[PDB]
Amino acid sequence: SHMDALRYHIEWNRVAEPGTARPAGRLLAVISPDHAGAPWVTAVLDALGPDTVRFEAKGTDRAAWAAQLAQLREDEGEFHAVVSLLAAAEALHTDHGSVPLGLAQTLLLAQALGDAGLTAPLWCLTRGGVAAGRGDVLSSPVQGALWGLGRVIGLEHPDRWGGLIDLPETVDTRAAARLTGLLADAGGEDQLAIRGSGVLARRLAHAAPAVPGSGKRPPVHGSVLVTGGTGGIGGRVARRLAEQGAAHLVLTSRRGADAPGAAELRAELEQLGVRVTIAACDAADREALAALLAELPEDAPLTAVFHSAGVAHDDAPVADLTLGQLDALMRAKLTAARHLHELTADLDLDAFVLFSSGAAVWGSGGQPGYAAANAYLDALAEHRRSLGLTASSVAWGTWGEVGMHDRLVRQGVLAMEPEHALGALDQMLENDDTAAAITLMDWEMFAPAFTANRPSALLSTVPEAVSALS
Ligand SMILES: NC(=O)C1=CN([C@@H]2O[C@H](COP(=O)(O)OP(=O)(O)OC[C@H]3O[C@@H](n4cnc5c(N)ncnc54)[C@H](OP(=O)(O)O)[C@@H]3O)[C@@H](O)[C@H]2O)C=CC1
Repeated sequence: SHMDALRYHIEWNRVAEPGTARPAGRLLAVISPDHAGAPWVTAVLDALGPDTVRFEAKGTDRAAWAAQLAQLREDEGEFHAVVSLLAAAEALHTDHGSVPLGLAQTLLLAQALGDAGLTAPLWCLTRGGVAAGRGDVLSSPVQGALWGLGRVIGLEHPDRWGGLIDLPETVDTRAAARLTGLLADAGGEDQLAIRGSGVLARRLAHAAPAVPGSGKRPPVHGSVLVTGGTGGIGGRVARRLAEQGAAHLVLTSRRGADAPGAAELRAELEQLGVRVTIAACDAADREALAALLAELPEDAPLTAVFHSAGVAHDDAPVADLTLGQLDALMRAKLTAARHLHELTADLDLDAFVLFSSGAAVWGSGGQPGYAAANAYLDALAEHRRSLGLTASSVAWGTWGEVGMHDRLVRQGVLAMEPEHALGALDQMLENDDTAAAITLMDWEMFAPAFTANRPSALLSTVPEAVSALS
């Protein structure tokens, strides 16, 4: 339908076995020195071999790394590639409590490589940051955030970007040869997962047309929490839920009952019959969330979460983004969603819906922070599935009418009518799909623009993008 035509999903398809020769020139491996002990880090360093130059990226100091890298580059001449193992640093940064250290260090590595004039393509490796292949388990949502950042590095610095590669749990010599072969020549691919069966690469496809009933979505009832529920998209979601008979809607935001439009929204929802609670509740404050959940009465237990809290403002190009700007974009996404997961994992929820963005699914220049933050959401929904919990992630394109533009519409990410976007969301929930993008695209505008500087294997599975590029 029209609503079906907004839904896309990510799939992973088999690509060519790589060649057998390792790279001719010298690799530079980047290690986070406090987080260099995971088995897959050892296995990758052993696969790169002992002639690989090693750089320990200590702390988060862009100017000190630029000077260290410039010396390496002077002494070695041109590297074949830079292979980052920084993703193994999952612990939170000591000064930026919503930023995984390896995410901070990956940003600063991309920055310092540019500053020093190292031009060799940067490859960011992860372990468990994607769910690729039937049955695969996304074990690290934190490393999954890195993929959101990496895709935006590829759009802002295409000439010095290699790609992303997720490693299996056991990096055997077949996996190792796949890795070193890809580093020699990746066949134009740049979003790759090495698995036992072969190498897979990431693809965007139209989602299957809706099948009513197929997901056995239970009737909306009980208490439903909508973070960011006082307005834009969260408010429209709340209205849909009230139309569909919710008993009690708990709407939160930092401003709560003081939010713009909040009183009008409460009155409109109440006219439908729904009990409304509005709370001023920072979604990343764990104690406030717990207090809100403790207030729910016996007769209206929590049945669903819709996580719409978030900001996109105060992002910046990769070359300029600060760790304090990245912490502020992460906080309502990573920190808040981690708390929502931890405090509801035992409640047997009917839905746990995380609102992501096209910035995280395909990438948007100028939005590295927002891409990382929303890629963490997508990765958490797949991780939660592996635990047997419900979860979904919905990556929006551009909304019309309400919510958070001119650049994006000009690049062919067109504004959706709210009712069509909401009806596409309902199709995803009735199917019980784990992940989708819901976006109106003009592919004839989007594909040539998005690929002007480097090809995108991601879009090869969208026939409208192939036709635009013909
Ligand atoms: N509009 C669009 O085209 C798209 C939207 N999205 C995503 O959908 C979600 C909703 O966006 P939209 O409605 O358009 O944006 P709005 O700015 O209209 O709504 C976002 C809301 O989140 C609340 N919020 C922000 N930070 C926090 C926080 N730390 N704790 C609790 N609430 C917070 C805001 O209220 P307060 O400031 O009072 O906290 C507001 O209620 C966002 O997560 C966004 O990333 C994704 C793609 C596209």
